[PDB]
Amino acid sequence: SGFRKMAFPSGKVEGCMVQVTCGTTTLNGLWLDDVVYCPRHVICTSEDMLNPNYEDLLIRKSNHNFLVQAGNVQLRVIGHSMQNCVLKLKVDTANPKTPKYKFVRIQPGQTFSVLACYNGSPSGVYQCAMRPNFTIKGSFLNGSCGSVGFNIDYDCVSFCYMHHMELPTGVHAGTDLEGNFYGPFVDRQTAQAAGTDTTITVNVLAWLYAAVINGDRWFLNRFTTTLNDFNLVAMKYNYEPLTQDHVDILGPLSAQTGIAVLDMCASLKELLQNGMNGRTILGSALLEDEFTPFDVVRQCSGVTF
Amino acid sequence: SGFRKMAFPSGKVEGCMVQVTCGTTTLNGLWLDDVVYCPRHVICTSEDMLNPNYEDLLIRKSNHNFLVQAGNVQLRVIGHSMQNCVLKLKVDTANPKTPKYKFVRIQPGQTFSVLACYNGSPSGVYQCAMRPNFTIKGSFLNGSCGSVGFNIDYDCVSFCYMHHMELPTGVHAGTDLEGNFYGPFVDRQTAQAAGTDTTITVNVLAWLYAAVINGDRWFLNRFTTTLNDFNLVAMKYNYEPLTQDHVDILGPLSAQTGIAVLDMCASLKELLQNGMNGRTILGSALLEDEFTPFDVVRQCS
Ligand SMILES: *[C@@]1(O)C(=O)Nc2c(Cl)ccc(Cl)c21
Ligand SMILES: *[C@@]1(O)C(=O)Nc2c(Cl)ccc(Cl)c21
Ligand SMILES: *[C@@]1(O)C(=O)Nc2c(Cl)ccc(Cl)c21
Ligand SMILES: [Mg+2]
Repeated sequence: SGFRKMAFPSGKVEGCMVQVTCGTTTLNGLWLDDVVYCPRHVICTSEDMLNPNYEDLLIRKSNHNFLVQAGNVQLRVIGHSMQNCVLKLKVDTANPKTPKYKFVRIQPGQTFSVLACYNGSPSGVYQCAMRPNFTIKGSFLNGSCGSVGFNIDYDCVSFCYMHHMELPTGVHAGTDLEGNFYGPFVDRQTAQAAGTDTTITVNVLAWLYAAVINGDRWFLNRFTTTLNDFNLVAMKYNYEPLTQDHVDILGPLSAQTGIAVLDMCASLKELLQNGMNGRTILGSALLEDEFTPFDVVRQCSGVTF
Repeated sequence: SGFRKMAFPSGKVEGCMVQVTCGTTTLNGLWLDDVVYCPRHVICTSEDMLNPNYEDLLIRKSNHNFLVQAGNVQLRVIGHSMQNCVLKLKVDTANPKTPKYKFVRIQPGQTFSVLACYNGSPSGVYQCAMRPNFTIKGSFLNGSCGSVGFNIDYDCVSFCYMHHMELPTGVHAGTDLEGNFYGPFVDRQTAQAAGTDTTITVNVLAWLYAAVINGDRWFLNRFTTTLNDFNLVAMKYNYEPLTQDHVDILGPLSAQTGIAVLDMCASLKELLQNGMNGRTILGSALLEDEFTPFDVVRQCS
């Protein structure tokens, strides 16, 4: 037993990380097949914030202006093209370590692992959730631009995130691997801010089920509630609405523990109203919302990659 | 910025994980060069859980009684030996993915990453710490024995933990990679209880220094303390004694922030007295004790 914030094994992604340099800007790239993906802002300069058209700035770069290093090996760039906010650098060598992979886009509340890198070199791996305000709570590290987020299915890596920028509140923002931003952000050199965030209710419920599976039962009570009654509580406490689909997804955990979801909602209601009264849940004095229902099941049932 | 416990990238260890079977027992092994390391209790039967005589069990075994599977490849076992509580199986192939590595025995308060594995296949990676009572608070299901803990400072993997068992309180016990248990535990299923656990004081202080570097000062106060008065108070909250070694180790973070180590001790004393009153430090409502002074510089706080 035990319950830890757990990332996917990062090996398959480590073999894909490269260093990309343009001028004085070095950041990370993702090498898959014969293409290196990185934030398109790698080419951006003080001088050219005065341009509405990235494609104008990019077409003036030569292939040789991009220095791409894969460990000790220089990778020769043979083409460059923009894909929304991601730059695609065609190179002359396919990555022999390319895993089975797909590009997927995730929803707020879903979780993934980030392999934090610095100048092409993997540094750390951590698990996180896409916040309702579409930011990621990331590391002390800087220089992590171009690091990616992913899930692993079987042997297939689903890449869902690339880190583009840090926001002044200490959270980060980025895109899917097709260059579409998560959230109301741009990658231009302008000051931006995270919107007010909310708590991921269905994930808190999942984690309360995890606690119960691990023997932490003190917060359970005899009562149940309604979706409507509870959602009035959620709104008061800056929690996301709970939907019927959330209820359905928690089905397996309700069946395994004998605690129906609206029974657990009554527990959560009382925790929000009355606090934890100096107690902890799975060693935390805060209600944890970065474990999905799927995460809890996977960790309490032993799935491997 | 934000604060996250990060684990080390696990790929270098993934390439070493194999499956070891003896009889009807399957657990994980670590394949380095031409040796596979695993817990010696893989040779135990249902009758050997309380008073196993490992030497007697092992003398009755042949190389071919150990099935070692690396991915879909069966490895050929060509010898075996026991070193303390680890079995070492010599195989006919050096692991081509062997990283640069060493075996290190760690002390309480040290952190490391764990690569949880089942049937030789890695499942997940997380960060943890050797508690003062020589247990670790991991996440381990049946079949995770032989999973390892490690650090990777500078390209070299330092293996520091191999998982052997779960104690009745839901915490975990294991050995170094020379097969010596951390703490007083033995690989027997007789009653053994973990010492009462305590908070790792030097790590809490390191994390309070990180909070300051990250911009948060709300918990500082105007006081200082002697080292002995600090320890007299903090023992009352089941905090580990703070030593002069710990004070010396906090020297760099002290110099960086301009907050003297014993001044930060005074601030911790008041936090234990007051609680947090609805406030968080680096996102937590409890004082974090699994981030070492060294961990703050590996993130370059
Ligand atoms: C980048 O900031 C820059 O210097 N110019 C530019 C344009 Cl034209 C479009 C997008 C971006 Cl991120 C940049
Ligand atoms: C990121 O490494 C990058 O390419 N640029 C940048 C800036 Cl300007 C600030 C912070 C980070 Cl993490 C990055
Ligand atoms: C460990 O994998 C092992 O060899 N046996 C065992 C049992 Cl019986 C319970 C839990 C674990 Cl992690 C293990
Ligand atoms: Mg109830």
